Formats: sequence, structure tokens, C-alpha cells
Amino acid sequence: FNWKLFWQFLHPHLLVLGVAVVLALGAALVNVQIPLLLGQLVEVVAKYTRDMTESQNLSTHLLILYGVQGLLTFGYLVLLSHVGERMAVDMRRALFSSLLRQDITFFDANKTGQLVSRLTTDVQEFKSSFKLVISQGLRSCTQVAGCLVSLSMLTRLTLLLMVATPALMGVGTLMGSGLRKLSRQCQEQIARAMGVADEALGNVRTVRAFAMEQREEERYGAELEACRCRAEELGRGIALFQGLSNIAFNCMVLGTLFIGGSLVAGQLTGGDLMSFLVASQTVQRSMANLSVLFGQVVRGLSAGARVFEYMALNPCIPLSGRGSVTFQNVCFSYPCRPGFEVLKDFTLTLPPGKIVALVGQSGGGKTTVASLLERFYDPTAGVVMLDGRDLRTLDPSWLRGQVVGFISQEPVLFGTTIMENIRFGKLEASDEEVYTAAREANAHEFITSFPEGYNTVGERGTTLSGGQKQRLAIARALIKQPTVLILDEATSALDAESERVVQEALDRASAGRTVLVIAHRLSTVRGAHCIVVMADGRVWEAGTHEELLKKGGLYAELIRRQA
Amino acid sequence: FNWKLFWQFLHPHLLVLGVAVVLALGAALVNVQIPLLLGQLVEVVAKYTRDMTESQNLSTHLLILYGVQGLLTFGYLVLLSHVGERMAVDMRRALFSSLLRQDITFFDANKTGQLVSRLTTDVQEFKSSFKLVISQGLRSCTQVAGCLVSLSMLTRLTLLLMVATPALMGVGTLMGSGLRKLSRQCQEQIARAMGVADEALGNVRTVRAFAMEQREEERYGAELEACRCRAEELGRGIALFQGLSNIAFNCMVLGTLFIGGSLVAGQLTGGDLMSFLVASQTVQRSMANLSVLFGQVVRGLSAGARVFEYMALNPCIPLSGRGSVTFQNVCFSYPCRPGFEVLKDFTLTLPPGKIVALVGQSGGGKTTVASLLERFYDPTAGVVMLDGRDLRTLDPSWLRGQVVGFISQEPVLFGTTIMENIRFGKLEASDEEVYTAAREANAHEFITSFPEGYNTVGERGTTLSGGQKQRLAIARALIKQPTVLILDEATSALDAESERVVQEALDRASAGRTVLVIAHRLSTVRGAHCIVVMADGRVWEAGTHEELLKKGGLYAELIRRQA
Ligand SMILES: Nc1ncnc2c1ncn2[C@@H]1O[C@H](COP(=O)(O)OP(=O)(O)NP(=O)(O)O)[C@@H](O)[C@H]1O
Ligand SMILES: Nc1ncnc2c1ncn2[C@@H]1O[C@H](COP(=O)(O)OP(=O)(O)NP(=O)(O)O)[C@@H](O)[C@H]1O
Ligand SMILES: CC(C)CCC[C@@H](C)[C@H]1CC[C@H]2[C@@H]3CC=C4C[C@@H](O)CC[C@]4(C)[C@H]3CC[C@]12C
Ligand SMILES: CC(C)CCC[C@@H](C)[C@H]1CC[C@H]2[C@@H]3CC=C4C[C@@H](O)CC[C@]4(C)[C@H]3CC[C@]12C
Ligand SMILES: CC(C)CCC[C@@H](C)[C@H]1CC[C@H]2[C@@H]3CC=C4C[C@@H](O)CC[C@]4(C)[C@H]3CC[C@]12C
Ligand SMILES: CC(C)CCC[C@@H](C)[C@H]1CC[C@H]2[C@@H]3CC=C4C[C@@H](O)CC[C@]4(C)[C@H]3CC[C@]12C
Ligand SMILES: [Mg+2]
Ligand SMILES: [Mg+2]
Repeated sequence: FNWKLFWQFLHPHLLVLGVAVVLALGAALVNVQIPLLLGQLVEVVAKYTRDMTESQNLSTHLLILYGVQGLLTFGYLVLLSHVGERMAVDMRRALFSSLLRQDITFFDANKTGQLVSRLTTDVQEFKSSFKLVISQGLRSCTQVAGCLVSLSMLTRLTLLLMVATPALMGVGTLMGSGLRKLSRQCQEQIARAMGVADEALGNVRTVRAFAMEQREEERYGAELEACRCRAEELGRGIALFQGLSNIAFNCMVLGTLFIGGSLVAGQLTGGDLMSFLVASQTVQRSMANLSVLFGQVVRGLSAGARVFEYMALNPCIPLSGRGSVTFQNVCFSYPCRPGFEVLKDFTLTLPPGKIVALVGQSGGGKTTVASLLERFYDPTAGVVMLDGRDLRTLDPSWLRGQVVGFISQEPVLFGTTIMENIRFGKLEASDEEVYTAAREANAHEFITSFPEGYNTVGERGTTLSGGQKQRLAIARALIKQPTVLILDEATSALDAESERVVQEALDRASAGRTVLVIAHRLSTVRGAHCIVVMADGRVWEAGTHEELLKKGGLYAELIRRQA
Repeated sequence: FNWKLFWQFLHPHLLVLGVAVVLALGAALVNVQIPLLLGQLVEVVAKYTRDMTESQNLSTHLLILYGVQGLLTFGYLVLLSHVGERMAVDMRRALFSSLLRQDITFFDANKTGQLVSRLTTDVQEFKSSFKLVISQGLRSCTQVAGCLVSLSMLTRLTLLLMVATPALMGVGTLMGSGLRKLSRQCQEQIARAMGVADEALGNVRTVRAFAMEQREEERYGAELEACRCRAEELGRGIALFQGLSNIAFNCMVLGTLFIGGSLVAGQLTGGDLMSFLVASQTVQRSMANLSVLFGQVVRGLSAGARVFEYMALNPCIPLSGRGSVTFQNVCFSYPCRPGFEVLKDFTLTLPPGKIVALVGQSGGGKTTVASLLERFYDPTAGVVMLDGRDLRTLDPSWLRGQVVGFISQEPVLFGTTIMENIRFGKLEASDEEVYTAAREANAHEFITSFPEGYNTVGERGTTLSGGQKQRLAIARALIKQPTVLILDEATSALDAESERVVQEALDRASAGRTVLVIAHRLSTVRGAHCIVVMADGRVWEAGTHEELLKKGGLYAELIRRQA
């Protein structure tokens, strides 16, 4: 999981990782070798000035070692970039493939934006931090080990200086610690003291209505005077703290610089000190690198842990697991907030080859009741029958792809061209079938005016009209010739002529197949066969329009309100 | 404005600012003096080791100078904290006082949260950055000047080294420049390549409904392969760039360290080089401080400019500039989005001492029409008459504080105790008047059960019930005994018993004064005198209830729908 899956998916790059490790070791070794050589060169130059024959050979040796260093670092970090990039691409592909299998509960429980952000940016940052750690931590640890070993072989004074160096680094970072403490304390004091202005401006209508602005002024002044006092003591305390930090820090610097040399004096090389004074900068930089890299590691491990936790799950319902359809005592509620119940013992049947509609001002979840047949959510109770067989035993993929077609009140378009976008239900689509379907759904006529035509991309491409988008949805819906059709508010917000055209297209398309339509305007339903009036969860009424007028139930009130 | 106002408001601290400047000069001078002394001490220690009588005096001198440095820095930054804190408090108070004068157009055009953030956090950060710049920039510039002068007086080689130092600093920062370029290029490539997954997950219902997940898989794989290739070339380019940066940087380091010494060799002090090698770290730190401080200055100046731009404005309508009230042909629309018009030639009058109501399912802006008499917004056309005098010539403060009382459907509570919160219309409130008003508005009865009582604070204090909150508002409104009263949905979302109690309280409170009430439920209006039915901007109907029933207009449809 957090480690086993990562190790399994990182296994096929072990050889390249080892080669990179070797290159890093070489680069760190040469980087360790450089500063001592530079110190010796500057020391011999200074001694020659005090009194360049021997400097040329040392300079050439430094140049050769440094060219080797450049080649080694180039090879290392190009290999590291290759490995990290390959790992990132593989992880992105695997995460997308595994996440695409989940049901709707995961999707509507969370948000799409955060999922996309985690899928792309979080894993990119994880890979970046991971390879940066691989480089820097190994390089710096090997640098520290090599320089310490060389200085010890060069005695105990070097070990004492190395031990003292971490204390000096901490004393130096104490300034930044004081800075963050100052910032945090100031922010906390500001948050605690303020709020009166926020409360006053939050409800400005009332404060303007009742006519005073003076009481707020002295209250705000008193609050700011209190925050003012607290600020004086906080600043004074921070001042004393930083002053003590500085005094102690440089007192320790001077004391060490004196005592260590005085004690080590009790016979080393004259130029040994000059060569020793340069490695301090390198070791200090290394410890700073470790200090920052600790935060890099913690952030990266947290990101990787959450990525791998959300990467591999178990689908709630398996995805790969010609007649009438009916319900029986089906009740259901949304998984989130089960207190809001939806279905009170809902029973309904669809005649095999007749038009069925449904209507209600709010219904009590008419759209979700129109759902639940595509196995979007399993029913809490009751049974659903289709062609004499239960939908549970039937494979959901077969029912999705060869039985039920779905039209929403908003169509969806992708960057793929229209010719392939229509070929979306089956990828085995031939040539002439696409044009025939487009002609049947009234899409070939207007697509001619487009300059590119069937090669036009979408959001980043040419924009199509709402009626054109509705026409585009219909051809894809009819490619499979579904036995059951579902329409959700086909008569959306658009003009009258295009609405009539698309209604006629649906009429000549919805022939010989059972189709269920959901409409809000009652003027588009009188041409249907049967009408079901919904109110308060349970079914309110169902029957023919001509008898529904004589019934005088809730439908009479609804049509009176609409008229 | 951006500078003149700042100078005027900073004027009364010039003496303290100058004293701080002097202290900073002293601290910078001693900080300049320290490194040369440390270099001389370490050089003489090394020379003694090569062959501590003279080291003690130099160490004592360093300790004395360094104690002086500590005292100077303490005094400087405590004075700086005092000055900055005083400036911040004064600016906050002035900004609040000036902003509180603005009309409602500013408030509803912008957001309260951003205003509060700018008022508190932006000015706090501005003050912090401003004093940090005052300290660091002066200290570092004086440090650079002093060290350069001392090294020159110590020759042209020092000037050459100082000139070369900025180039080395830039070469060092080239690594961070490459880092930011790498990050930006990677982010841009990720943003350009991605989007297919975002589009697929944005509409998951449709992609799940039409049954395919394969086509998305090869499209996503192709997109990731393209991004993969682009990543290989981008990483290779960054690799070569950083390799060239490093090779050139340390080649320049070695070349300078050789050539400068070789040329300067052509008779300085033997220990001069050791004392010179230490000031390089100080000057490098100073240039780093300037580099960061440039960003601090730009951010601070932007923040201060926006603060001062929004700090002093000109109110749209002046704030300090017994009978019936009536309208005449008053039309108005909201200043933002004038296309959405509201008032179509609205005429209405209020009898002096009778109950008037208004109702509508949406009205066309019934609430904003109920407004516009408190001078919240000036009328576009028409006239408003009150007691035979125009409201424009009358002082808005007098009308706000001694004429009109306002009750909203949501009450507002502050952290101030109830005893003073009731005393909100006038601060001259005596003792017994508050208790009498509380008893009249039915608030003294339930406040007894509270343990603290009239000393109870609110959001951070004890929580009161909705009916209790409504009762607080009636007493506050009753303090001034307004001649005109306005109620907006008194029968809010709450139980029946408390609704009846508060309605009775309003009835025994609304006696002898003209009051206008807005209600949504028609069951609370039949007891009024006259009813005005609103529909589609213009006035639809007005008259008595008993004749409105016989009229059979839109009121009949509304009451039929409600029933
Ligand atoms: N994905 C969801 N997650 C949680 N709650 C939901 C979800 N979808 C719907 N609901 C809630 O369940 C209620 C009923 O479901 P729904 O079928 O969407 O109502 P509806 O009246 O048919 N929609 P409409 O056609 O716009 O009037 C809704 O009012 C929502 O509050
Ligand atoms: N402060 C505002 N800024 C911009 N637009 C506003 C503002 N207030 C209201 N509007 C718009 O103007 C319309 C009419 O004004 P308003 O009086 O608030 O409607 P209303 O029907 O009386 N409100 P309600 O009592 O909840 O039904 C509203 O529907 C808003 O869309
Ligand atoms: C770049 C950093 C992280 C390297 C680590 C060494 C740092 C922490 C140490 C070494 C020398 C120190 C500086 C020496 C001079 C004083 C002057 C005083 O007015 C403010 C603090 C200041 C400026 C010190 C801040 C901390 C300091 C910069
Ligand atoms: C022969 C032996 C004793 C030589 C030992 C010399 C040691 C004790 C002295 C000589 C110069 C000193 C360094 C001068 C610069 C500072 C920068 C600070 O950020 C960390 C400590 C550090 C890096 C000091 C560490 C100790 C130091 C290295
Ligand atoms: C703390 C900083 C800002 C001080 C300024 C000097 C910096 C920019 C210079 C001085 C010495 C340089 C380092 C010398 C060693 C190499 C090893 C290589 O594998 C990565 C870059 C790296 C690590 C260089 C990075 C930049 C560098 C750190
Ligand atoms: C007598 C005269 C010529 C002495 C001149 C010595 C000069 C040329 C040499 C001696 C040691 C060198 C310094 C060694 C450390 C680096 C750190 C880097 O981040 C900036 C440049 C810098 C700071 C070098 C600047 C030039 C330098 C100061
Ligand atoms: Mg719905
Ligand atoms: Mg309103």
C-alpha cells in the first residue's frame, strides 16, 4: 500500500537507480575533493606572495577534476529526471485507470476539482520532491562523510570543530525561529483583538439604519489601544530575545575560534589551517540542505501516502459483471444524509412500446426516480423487472450499452471531432452509419454550413448553438438503437422553432421503442399516451389524460396554475 | 495621497525616526568594525601557532565593541517597533473612521471579507515590511559603504574584488533562476497537456451512461505520452543549462581567485589577506539582503498605495447634512446592472396613523421598494413627501434617528451587553427607561431566567433563541418612539406560540404611529387596514380587504394558491 505498492511499481527501474547512485557517489566524492585543493592553492599563493612555479600544476589538476565533476553531475541528474518522469507518467496512468472504475457515490461524495488537482499537481509535486530528495540527501550525506573523514585523516581538532558546527548552525537559525515566533504571535494577537470592525461591517444595513457611528468609534479605539499595549510588550519581548540570541551567538563564535585553536596548538602543517577554513562553508551548506530536505521529505511522504490511499480501492458494484420494464415496491434514499428520504413505496410499469411521461412541480425527486434503472444506485428495497429477468443478474455493461439510451437537459461535448464523437457508443462504427444517423437526427443539414465539418473539434474549438448541441446528443443516443429511451427536459431554455424541430425529431426517432420523458411544461405532454402525476415521494396519480381531466385531482390544480 | 498623506501622517515622529537612524548608523559601523578585528585575531593566532601574548587585548577590544553593538541594536529595533506600531494603530483608526462614512453603493459593490482583510492584515503586513526595510536597507547600505571604504584604505585590489563580487552573486543566483524556470516550464507543460481527464471527470454521469471507458484510456495514454516526450526534452534542456551554469560559475571562481592575487602581488601586509578574506561573507550577505528587500519594498509599496487609495474617499451623499408620508411617480433601479429595472412609476401614500401592508410572491422588488425612504439610495425620479417637507432638504441623520424605526427578518447582536445594547438609539439612555422599554417589548420576563441578566454579552457569549432575538429588536426600536415604523417579515421561521406572542407585542407597540409591514403569509395580513397587491414593478392593486375579495384580481389567485 503505502510502501509495498510503491516498491512493486518501482521495481523495474532498479538497475538505472543503482547507476544513478554510483554517479551521485562519484559527484559527491569530487565535490569533496575540490575545496581542499582550492585551500591548498590559495595558501601556496599567499605564501609565495609573502616571500607561481607550483601553482600551474595544481590549477590544471583542479580543472581536470572539475570537468569530471560537471560530466558526473550532468549524467546523474539526467538519469534522475528520466526515472522520475517515467514513474510520474506510470503513476498518473495507473491512478486514472483505477479511479475510473468507481461508482457514483465516490464522485458525488467528493468534488471533481480536488480529485483533478490530486491526480495531476499533487503527484507532479510528489515526483519532484522525491527525485530532489534522492539527489540532495545522498549528495549531502556523502559530502559530510567524505569531508569529515578527510579532515580527520589530515586530527581530533577537526572532529571537535565538526561537533561544534551544528550548535553554531542552530544558533544562526535561532534568528529565523525568532522571526517565525514574532510573526505567529503578532498574527494571534491581531486575530484575538480584532473582530469588532468585522462584526460592524458584516451587518452594515442595521448599523446605518439605527443612526449611530460614535459608539463604534470609541469601542474600536479602545480595542486598538488594548492591541496597541499588547503590541508594545510583544515587541519589547521579541527585541530582548533577539538581542540575547545575537549576543550569545557571536560570543560563542569568538570563544570557539579562540579556544579550539589554542588547544590544538598543543605540530601541524602551516598550510593546514588555510585548507581547513574552506570546508566549513561546504558543511554549513550541507546541513542547511538537510534542514530544508527534512520538510521536503515530510511533505512528499504525506502526498505519496494520500495518493496511494486514494489510488487503489474496491468498486462498490461490479462494472464488468427486449421487452417491458417495471418496478415493484422500490424505495430508496440518497446515501448521504439518509434522513432526507425520497421513495415511499413506488410502483410503476412501462408498457412495451408506448409513450410514458412524468410531471411535478418538484415531485419529491422526480429526476432520481427517473434514474436507478441504469444501476447508478442499488435499490434499498423492492424489485425491478426487465424482459422477465432481474437487472441484478443481467450484466450492467450490456444493459448500459445495448438497452438504455439517455438524454440529459445539458449535452456534453469533448475535444474529439464530431465524426468520432457520434461514434461514441461503439468504436466499430463504419462510415455510412454515422452519416445516416446524423441525417435521421437532423444534424447533417446544418453541419454542411460548417467549413471543416466532420473534422471540427469543443470548448477550445468552434462553438455550437444550443439546438445544435441537442441535435448532436440525439445522433449518439440513436447509434445503438436502444430499446428503452430516457429524455430529461428536452424542451430546455431555447426558442420555439428549434424546440418544435427537436420535438419532431424525437417523435420520428421514438417509434417502436419504449421511451420515458420528463417535462416541466404541461404543453409538451398532452400528446403522450399516459401521464403520471407525482407528489410527496409516493405516486399520486397515473392514467390517461382525458380521464385525468375528469378526475380533477392534483393535475387539475397544476394545469390551472400553469395556465 | 500615495505620498503626501503618508508624509503628513508620519510628520509627528520625525525626531524619533532620526534618533533611530543615528542608532542604525552606529550599529552598522560597529558591525563593519567587527570582521576586520576577527580576521586580525585569527591571523595572529595562526602566526603564533606557526612559530597568545597579544591576543588577550584584541579579544577584550572585540568584546567591548560587541557589547556596544548589542546595546545599539536593542535600542534601534525597540524604537523601530514603537514607531511602526504607533503608525499602524493610527492608520487603522483613521481608515476605519473614513471608511465608515461611505454609502451602501460601496458596501454592496464590494465584499465585506476583502474589506476587513485589507483593513487589518494588509496594513499589518505593510507596517511590518516598512519597518523591516527601514532597518535592513539602511544597515546593509551603510555596511557596504563602510567595509568598502575600510578595505580601500587598508588598495585597488579590494575595489576589483568588490566589483567582481556582484557577478559571482549573480552566477550563484543563476541556480535559483534555473530552478524557477524549471518549475514554471513544468507547470505550463502540465497545464497545456492535461485537461482530458478534467473534461472526462467533469461530466461523469454522461461518460458512465453511454458505456465506454476504453476510448478515454487510449486518449489519456496518448496525451500522457506526448507530455512524457515534452518532459524528456524539457528535463534534458534544464540539465544542460544547469551544468553550464555550474561549470562557468566555478571556473570564474578559480580564475578570479588566481588572477586577482597574482596581479595584486605586483608589497602589502602578510596578515592583510587573512583580514580581507572575512569581509566577503558579510558583503555577500548584504547583497542577498538587498535582493530580498527589493521584493519586500515592491510588495509594501503596492500594499500601501492600495490602502491609501481606499482610505480617503468622498461620500456619495452627505451624512451630517410628525405626519404622513407619501410617494409620487418614484422610479428607481439598482446602480449595478441598470438593465434590471425595478420601479415602473410607483405611487403610494401612508395615512398618518393607520396600518399599511404590502404583499407579493416576488413583487418585483418589494423589499427594495419598502426601502428608499431612509435615504439608502436616492430616487431616480419622482418625489417623496414627509410631513409637508421634502426629505432631501431634511437632515438624513434626524430622519434616521428620530423618525423611522426598522425591523429586519434577521436581528443583529453585538458583543456588548443587553443593557447597553438596548441603549443603542441614544447613548443618553437613563436607567428606568431601559427596563420600561424591555417590559413593554416583552423582554424583562425571560431575561430574569438568565443568570447574569443585563450583564450578559453575542457570538462569543450566551446564545439566545430566535424569539428572544426578535424580542430584543422590538425594545431597541421602541427606545426612540419612532413616528414611522417598518417591519420586514416579523413572522419569520419559528413556532406558532412565539409568533403569536411577538405579533401581540407588535400590536400593543404599533399604536398611534404609522407602520408599514411586509408579510409573505396572507394569514397575518387580514387584520390590517389596507392591502397593496404588487406585481411586475408597477403597482397592481391597493384597497381594503373586504373590497379586495369582491374585486377578484390577482389577490384572488394569490389567496387561492396560498389556501
Ligand atoms: N447527487 C446528490 N447528492 C445529494 N443529494 C442530492 C443529490 N441529487 C439530488 N439530491 C437531493 O435530493 C432532492 C431530490 O432529488 P432530485 O431528483 O434531484 O429533485 P428534482 O425535483 O427532481 N430536480 P428538478 O428537476 O430540478 O426539479 C433534491 O432536491 C436534492 O436536494
Ligand atoms: N444589494 C443588491 N445588489 C444588487 N442587486 C440586488 C440587490 N438587492 C436586490 N437585488 C436584486 O434586485 C431584485 C429585487 O430586489 P428585492 O427587493 O431584494 O426582491 P424581493 O422579491 O423583494 N426579495 P424577497 O422578500 O426575498 O422575495 C432581487 O431579486 C435581486 O435580484
Ligand atoms: C544565509 C544564512 C541562512 C547562513 C547561516 C548563517 C546566518 C544564520 C548567520 C551568520 C551571520 C549572522 C548575521 C550577523 C550580523 C547580524 C546584524 C543584525 O543587525 C541582525 C542579525 C545579523 C544580520 C545576523 C543574522 C544571522 C546570521 C546571518
Ligand atoms: C586546527 C583546528 C582547531 C582549526 C579549527 C578552526 C575552527 C574552530 C574555527 C575557524 C573559523 C570558524 C568558522 C567561521 C564561520 C562560522 C559560520 C557559522 O555559520 C557556523 C560556524 C563557522 C563555520 C565557524 C566554525 C568554527 C571555525 C571553523
Ligand atoms: C545560501 C546561498 C544563497 C549562498 C550563495 C552561494 C550559492 C548560491 C552558491 C555558492 C556554492 C554553490 C554550490 C556548490 C556545490 C554544487 C553541487 C551541485 O551538485 C549542485 C549545486 C551546488 C550545491 C552549488 C549550488 C549554488 C552554490 C550554493
Ligand atoms: C589582495 C587581493 C587581490 C585579495 C583578493 C581575494 C579575492 C579575489 C578572492 C579571495 C577568496 C574569494 C571569495 C571566495 C568565496 C566566494 C563565495 C561566492 O558566493 C561569492 C564570491 C566569493 C566571496 C569569492 C570572491 C573573491 C575572493 C574574495
Ligand atoms: Mg430532478
Ligand atoms: Mg425583498
